[PDB]
Amino acid sequence: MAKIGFIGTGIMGKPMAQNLQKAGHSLFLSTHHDAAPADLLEAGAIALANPKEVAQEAEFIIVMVPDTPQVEDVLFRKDGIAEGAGPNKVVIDMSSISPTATKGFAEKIKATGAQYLDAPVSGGEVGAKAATLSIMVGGCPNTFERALPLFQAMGKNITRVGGNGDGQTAKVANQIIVALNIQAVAEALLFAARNGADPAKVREALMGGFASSRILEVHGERMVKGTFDPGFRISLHQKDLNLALAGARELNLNLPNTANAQQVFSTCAAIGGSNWDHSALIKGLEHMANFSIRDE
Amino acid sequence: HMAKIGFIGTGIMGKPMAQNLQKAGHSLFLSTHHDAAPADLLEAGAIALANPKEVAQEAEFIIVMVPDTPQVEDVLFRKDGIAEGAGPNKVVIDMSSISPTATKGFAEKIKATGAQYLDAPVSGGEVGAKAATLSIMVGGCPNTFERALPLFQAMGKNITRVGGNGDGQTAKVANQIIVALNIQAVAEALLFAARNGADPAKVREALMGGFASSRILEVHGERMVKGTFDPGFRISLHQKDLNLALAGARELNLNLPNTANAQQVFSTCAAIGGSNWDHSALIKGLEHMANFSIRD
Amino acid sequence: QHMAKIGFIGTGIMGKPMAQNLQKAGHSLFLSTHHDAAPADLLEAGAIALANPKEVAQEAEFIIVMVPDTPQVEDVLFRKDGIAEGAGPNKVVIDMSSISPTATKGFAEKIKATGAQYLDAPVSGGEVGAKAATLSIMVGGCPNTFERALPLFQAMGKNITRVGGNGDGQTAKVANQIIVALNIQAVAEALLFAARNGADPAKVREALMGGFASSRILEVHGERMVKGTFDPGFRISLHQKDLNLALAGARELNLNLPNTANAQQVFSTCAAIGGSNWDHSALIKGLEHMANFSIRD
Amino acid sequence: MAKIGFIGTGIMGKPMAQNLQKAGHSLFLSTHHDAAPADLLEAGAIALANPKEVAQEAEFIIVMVPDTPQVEDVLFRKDGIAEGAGPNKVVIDMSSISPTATKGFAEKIKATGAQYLDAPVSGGEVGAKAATLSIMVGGCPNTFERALPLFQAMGKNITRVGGNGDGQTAKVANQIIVALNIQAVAEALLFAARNGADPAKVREALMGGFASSRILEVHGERMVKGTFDPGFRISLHQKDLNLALAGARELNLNLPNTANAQQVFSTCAAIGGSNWDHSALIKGLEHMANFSIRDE
Repeated sequence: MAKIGFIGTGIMGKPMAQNLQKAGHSLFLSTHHDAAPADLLEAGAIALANPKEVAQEAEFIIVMVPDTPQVEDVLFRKDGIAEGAGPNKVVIDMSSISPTATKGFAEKIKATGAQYLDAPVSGGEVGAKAATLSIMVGGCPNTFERALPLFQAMGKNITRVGGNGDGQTAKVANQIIVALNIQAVAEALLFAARNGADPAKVREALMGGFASSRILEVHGERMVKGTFDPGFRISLHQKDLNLALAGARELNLNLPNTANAQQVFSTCAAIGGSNWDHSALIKGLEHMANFSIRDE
Repeated sequence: HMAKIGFIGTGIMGKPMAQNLQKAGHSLFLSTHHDAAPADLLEAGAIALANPKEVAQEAEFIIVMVPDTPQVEDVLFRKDGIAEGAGPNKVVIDMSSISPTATKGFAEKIKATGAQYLDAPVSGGEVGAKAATLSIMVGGCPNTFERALPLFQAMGKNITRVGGNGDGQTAKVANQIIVALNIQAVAEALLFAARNGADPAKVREALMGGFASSRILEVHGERMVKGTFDPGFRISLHQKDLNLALAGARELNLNLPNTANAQQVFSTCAAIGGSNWDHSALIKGLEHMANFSIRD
Repeated sequence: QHMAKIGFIGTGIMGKPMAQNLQKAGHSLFLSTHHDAAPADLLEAGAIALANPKEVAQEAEFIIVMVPDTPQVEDVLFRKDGIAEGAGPNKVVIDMSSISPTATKGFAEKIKATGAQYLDAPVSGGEVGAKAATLSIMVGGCPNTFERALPLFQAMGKNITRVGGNGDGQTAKVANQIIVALNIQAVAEALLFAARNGADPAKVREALMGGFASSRILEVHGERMVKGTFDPGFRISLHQKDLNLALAGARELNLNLPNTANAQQVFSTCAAIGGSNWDHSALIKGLEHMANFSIRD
Repeated sequence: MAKIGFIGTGIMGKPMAQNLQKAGHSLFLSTHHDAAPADLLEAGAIALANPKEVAQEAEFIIVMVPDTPQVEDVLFRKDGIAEGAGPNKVVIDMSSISPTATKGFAEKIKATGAQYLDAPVSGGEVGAKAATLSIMVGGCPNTFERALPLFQAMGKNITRVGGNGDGQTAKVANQIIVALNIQAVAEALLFAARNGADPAKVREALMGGFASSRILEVHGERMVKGTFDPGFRISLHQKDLNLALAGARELNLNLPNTANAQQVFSTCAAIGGSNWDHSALIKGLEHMANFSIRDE
């Protein structure tokens, strides 16, 4: 049982802190920008002026913020995790940000004597509260062992991908497969329905062969049923595809399907679908075909 | 003497599919109009005739297995073809993977003779045809499907009726859109992972638990990591299958940007000497486009 | 100059004005009545009708074929009593249809076996250019055969160039069509970007015209895109057919042409929203549908 | 005639400032990062410690820096242009940066009482030295007319496209047409060469019709001749194409050819072409086709 700080107690963070206290850890919070939550402060938490103090007191310091700029700010701001990080302390970045930026952040955090782990989460609020998130970690094996039990308190599909920057690279690779697999099922079902066939029967038939995937089971069904209520919003997927495309431009990769998927997501947003589930990519292609795979 | 079945197309898959029907106790009838009857089929009891018509005149079911749309139109409606021998209670089953639109026209001409039609394209190659583990997607009349169901059970495993005539071919094309795009998705993500310094085997291992999980990630992903691209499903074949998809898209006004680009990447693979490579080798096209291999 | 005996197989939308300009220049026309009646105007102006393309070839020094598709070219060339049957030494067979460059090379070899010469002279400019003799003609063939037929090309067009080699005229036509479709798309994506950002597309076009972004497409199609003037000059269906030929060649010859591949998918959007018979400038309408935002009011 | 500050006296800024000095203007420089060029001081330019001081002195302050955050810095940094600017002063951003960032910078500078003009330039070191740059200006018509004699000293094709942000918007739109017209010629000449035609004769034939453009005339000849020495570097077009793609993601635009052009530029950089002239995009397509349009 260790002292744990958590910068970013929001939709996926507050829940994550909860399943950590639950495990028997003392959580420390920061009030430099936002106010300390109710179900955390009461269930055992200590409010602090800045993330530095939080880092100064806690052993493991976890960060969960929206994008790359927010990770850099909470880390190296005056009175930030860095100023309070020192030997035998471990910064765990659980946000999904630039892998290249991550490697530079890990290097600056090590200059204080502290260690760094990039542990982006693949799961969503269905894993955040239910403590069943997927976690991909980048860092040294010694440090990963220390934070290994902490991850178990918030998720189950935990993996060490490699050195610092490899956890963020793994999350981005997953996001490329997820977005492209959604587009693969979307294009195939639009073709099927344009040719007069029933997308649901094609899905059934295809789910038995090499077309089988978790995306065909879950998102394929949603595309046929028209259940596009948000679980993973298009905007969040636009942000993740932008990380992959910035990385590809920085490292000279020609990834044409990832590039196209981003433009299809833009059509979805142009028709009011920024807050639809990523499965709603079909409605962009449908708009692009002036034809729906659904009687609507 | 279970059923009298004819079979025009006894090649790399036709012959094993015909041998498997003979194992099930069926009476085979072959045409010698163009090619000589195989020795293993003749020794096992097949009866050779001159034209597909005599085959259709003798047999209750007539299976066709030829490489593309023009050869299906030929065996059906040439002089002394299947149509000129077809009639009431005879079932013409096209097992070729051809144009779903041309299929609809073929079916109506076969129904005009009093005969029934089933478009039942297969997925599984020579390995699945020999082992009778083929995926059969069927378009046609429900009674006609139930009549032919014990015959499909002797040549395949995952057998499903998708809908009316043409819907079987339509499901086959849709299957090939997903497989190709799923391969490109695994390839693009694994190229991005290796280019960012991560081990592509550990990224694949990590992604296989969550939403990015697929049969393509499991099988074709290993091929991309270990470098085993010896032909199983030639890129040349997938190019033909993707052309069927893109022709249908041009005819029915579909904007399918990822299918369109997959064909281009395949052309890069052929340009570098890979027409006969397994489709998993699509990665090598992207690797050539990035001047970077995820191996060696 | 030399007034030649010229046969013309294909008196349709493009052939008839083309055949009318050859007669204006002083040439003697020979038509075939094997499939169609000889146009009353072509006959009134001095044309002679013969029963089939063989008789036309036997009588004329040059034989032109202006037909829509590749099968029709093959038909009039090698059918019974076709052009090849009437062809021989000192006779020139000129295909001015736009068809496959790979099929063209084959037709020229079978035509030259007779001892006749073959030229592939696909044209660009449409009915109005054929009627105005302003068509651009890209020719593949022997330099001596090209100079022998140059006065005729000059009676039907203006920008006449020998690309050099049978098939190279059709190949140039396809390359011309790749550039026209992609230059339309480039102007369209740029003007959409400009208008979406609040800028006036007309002022952006004006600024861009005096620079490296300058093109005949930015000047003509760019104006159409800003004004909403998309009545067909050149239908999108026609350009889809042309891009299909380029994409067939890319697949056969192992070329990765992503922008040509994409422009065909965007043409499919325009058709899906009822635009098969719009001018190709209306590609912007497809991108506008994709952005759910029009660059016009 | 006027007092002019110039932040950014480099490959293009120095010849631009030299040309303004040539017109009888008083130049003011900043030494806060780099030493004020000797050639400028030797002609009457006054070196000051920071851009705040420069703005206090001059009536016009021109900024010529590489990207958006550099403009952001020289403007709103401590001792930057803003906290030295005020009524009757004109701030002119001659850099090629984000139109979105530009609109936000314009409103902050106008709050100082000063006026703002976004005046991006087209041309290289050659056009900057020869005063033949194309200038696209976004701002108030009076403010534009005031800077107009200054613009005429540095360039030839000057046009006011609209209010603030529109000059940068017109520059980004110009870079979309340039990169896409380069890809149009490269794709067409590759197709022609692969079919056996001489790219040179094709260009000659296409220059008299509707396919004719300044890119076919200049870059077309470079692609045919193999003259790919730096005029405009691909790295720089890559930066400009990213401004278009960021704006498309921000305003929900599906621009598939602009998106693909960036991918082709990354292939060019993977084969060592970041510093080639953007005409060398053909080398990427040639790699992707394993075939050159020139005699190797």
